[PDB]
Amino acid sequence: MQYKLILNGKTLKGETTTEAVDAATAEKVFKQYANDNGVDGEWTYDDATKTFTVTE
Repeated sequence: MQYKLILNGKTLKGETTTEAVDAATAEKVFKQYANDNGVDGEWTYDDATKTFTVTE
């Protein structure tokens, strides 16, 4: 299944995509990406659009 990440970081902006078994998985994968990329903000998830967002 395909998920998408929306980035609204003060230092990092754009979008990212990853395939996961479910949201439970994609959520941890995107946060890692943001975490490995030093992003710290507010997180939200939409299951109807399969889109995650993070904003610092």
